[PDB]
Amino acid sequence: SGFRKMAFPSGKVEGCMVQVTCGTTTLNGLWLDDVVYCPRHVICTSEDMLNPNYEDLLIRKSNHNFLVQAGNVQLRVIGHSMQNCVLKLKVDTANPKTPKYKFVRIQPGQTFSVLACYNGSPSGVYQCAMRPNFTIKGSFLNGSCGSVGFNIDYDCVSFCYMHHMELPTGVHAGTDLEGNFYGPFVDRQTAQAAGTDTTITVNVLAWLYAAVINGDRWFLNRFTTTLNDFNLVAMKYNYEPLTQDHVDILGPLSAQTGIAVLDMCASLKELLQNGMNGRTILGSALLEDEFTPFDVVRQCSGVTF
Amino acid sequence: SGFRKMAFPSGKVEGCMVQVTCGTTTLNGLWLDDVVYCPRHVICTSEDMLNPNYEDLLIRKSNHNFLVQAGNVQLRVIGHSMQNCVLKLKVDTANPKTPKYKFVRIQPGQTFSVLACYNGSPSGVYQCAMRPNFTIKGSFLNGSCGSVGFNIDYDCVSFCYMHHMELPTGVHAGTDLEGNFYGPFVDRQTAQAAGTDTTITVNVLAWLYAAVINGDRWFLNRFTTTLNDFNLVAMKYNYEPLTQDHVDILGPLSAQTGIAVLDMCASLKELLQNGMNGRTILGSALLEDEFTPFDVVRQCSGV
Ligand SMILES: *[C@](O)(C(=O)NCc1ccccc1)[C@H](C[C@@H]1CCNC1=O)NC(=O)[C@@H]1[C@H]2CCC[C@H]2CN1C(=O)c1cc2c(OC)cccc2[nH]1
Ligand SMILES: *[C@](O)(C(=O)NCc1ccccc1)[C@H](C[C@@H]1CCNC1=O)NC(=O)[C@@H]1[C@H]2CCC[C@H]2CN1C(=O)c1cc2c(OC)cccc2[nH]1
Repeated sequence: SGFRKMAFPSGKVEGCMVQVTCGTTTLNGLWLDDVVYCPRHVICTSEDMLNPNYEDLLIRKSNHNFLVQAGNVQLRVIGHSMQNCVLKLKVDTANPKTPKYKFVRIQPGQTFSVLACYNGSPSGVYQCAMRPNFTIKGSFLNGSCGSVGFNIDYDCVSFCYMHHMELPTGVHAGTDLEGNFYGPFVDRQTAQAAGTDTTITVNVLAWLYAAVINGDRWFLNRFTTTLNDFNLVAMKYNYEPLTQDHVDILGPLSAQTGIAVLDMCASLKELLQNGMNGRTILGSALLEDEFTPFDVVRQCSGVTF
Repeated sequence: SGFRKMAFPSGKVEGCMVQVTCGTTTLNGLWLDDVVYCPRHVICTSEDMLNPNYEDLLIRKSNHNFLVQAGNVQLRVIGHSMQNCVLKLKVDTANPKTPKYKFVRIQPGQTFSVLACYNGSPSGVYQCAMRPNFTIKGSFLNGSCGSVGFNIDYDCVSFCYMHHMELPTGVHAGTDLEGNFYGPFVDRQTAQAAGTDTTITVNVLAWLYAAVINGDRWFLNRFTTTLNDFNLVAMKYNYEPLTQDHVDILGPLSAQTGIAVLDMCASLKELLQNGMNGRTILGSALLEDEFTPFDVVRQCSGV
């Protein structure tokens, strides 16, 4: 037993990290088969970042302007293209450590592991949730751009995040591996604010199921609710509305405990309306919102990769 | 900026994990060069575990009683020996993925990364502190024994922990890689209590510095304290004593923030005496003690 935020084992991703340099600017890239993926702002000087025209900046670059390195070992660039905010560099060597992989675009509330890297060298791994305002509460210093976020299922690495930016509030923003930002952000040196954040309801419900599984069930009430009435009251407390997909991903936890999803919603509603009244759940006075239903199952059951 | 509990990248350790079976027991082993290290209780029946005379049980085993599997490849055992609570199985194949490594025994309050494994396959990675009472607050299920804890410095893996047991309270206990338990625990099938846990004061102070570096100062005050007066209050709240060595180790964080160590001690004293009053620090409603000064420096230097 025990409940911990847990990262996926990072080895399959470590074997894909490289560095990409254009001029004096070095950041991280992801080497899969014979392509390296990295943030397109590698082509910019610090002064270019104030108001970059990427298309015009990239026309001035050739294959021979890109230095891609696996450690000290140079991989020759043989082609380049831009896809949204990511640069794809074709290299002359297929990565022998390429895992089975997919590129996925995640939803708010989904969690992933971040492999923080500097100069192509992995430094640490931690777990993040995509917030409803499309930021993550990460830990990233100068040099971290191009670090990736991912999930593992069986043998397949699903890459979902590439790091680009730190907002003035100290939270982080980036793209999927097709280079589309999560949220309304742009890769320009401007002050950019995220929307007001909300609490990830589906994950709170997962954590209440985790509590029940562990015999901590004082908060289970005798009511139910409709999904619509729940969503309307939830929004008053700065909680996200539930989607049908949220209801579906809570299905296994509902089956395990015998507590209907909408009955758990009614329990959560009472917690929001009345508070905890000096009580705790899983040892905490705060409702946790960065464990998904999958995070609860996979950690309670011990799935490997 | 930002501050997150962060593990070392686990790839160098993943390449060393194998499965070890003896009789009805399967657990994990650590394959370095031509030796597999695992918990000695792999040899025991359920009946043996009430009072296992390990030397007497092990002399009854042959090399062929140990089945070692690395992925879908069996590794033939060609010798075996026991060092305290660790069994060493010599195999006929060198692990090509053996990293540069050391075996170290960590001190209470220090942190390490755990690669939780089942059936020789990595499941997840997380950070733990060795508690003052020599337990860890892990996440370990049936089959996790033989999972290891480690730190990485440059290219060198320092292994410090091998997993053996879950106490009645839900905390965890294990050994170093020489097979010596951390704490007063024994590898027998009994309910075992730890000593009174205490809070790792130097780590709480480090985490308060992390909070300041990340733009939160609400808990600071205009006061100072002496080291001894701080220690009197710390001990009253079941916190470990702060030594001059701890004060010195906190020097870089003090210099970075301009907050003297004993001024941060006065802030911590006030937090202990008044509580947090419904407020949080770095998203936590409680004072966090599993980040070392090094862990903080690694994420906060240059912010
Ligand atoms: C990322 O570009 C990176 O790591 N680059 C390599 C590097 C190497 C040496 C020195 C600096 C950078 C970087 C990651 C940041 C840095 C600190 N923590 C991080 O997560 N991203 C940026 O610096 C990012 C660039 C890229 C896309 C937009 C551009 C601005 N930017 C910001 O993070 C940024 C700009 C502002 C701002 O502009 C006036 C106001 C407030 C906050 C802010 N953040
Ligand atoms: C570890 O041995 C293990 O994973 N073994 C393989 C395995 C495979 C299938 C099924 C069960 C085990 C195991 C790890 C535990 C299990 C749950 N979480 C963990 O961390 N350790 C033990 O079970 C451990 C063994 C080995 C050393 C001492 C012996 C007892 N023990 C305990 O954890 C233990 C015994 C008791 C107890 O005994 C009467 C009462 C209360 C608590 C307790 N814990």
